[PDB]
Amino acid sequence: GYSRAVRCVETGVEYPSLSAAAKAMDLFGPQNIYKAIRLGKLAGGYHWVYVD
Repeated sequence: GYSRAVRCVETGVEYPSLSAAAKAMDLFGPQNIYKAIRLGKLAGGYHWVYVD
């Protein structure tokens, strides 16, 4: 199986899944990080991308 890892662009922190990133950011769920990645929008004031 596969869980795509994500990087917070401005901080450099990398999380093993959308869900781990969402939890670290106090967000409702992985959908909120997915939205930031797909739309190039901010979450927590930062940009987000996949790294694998």
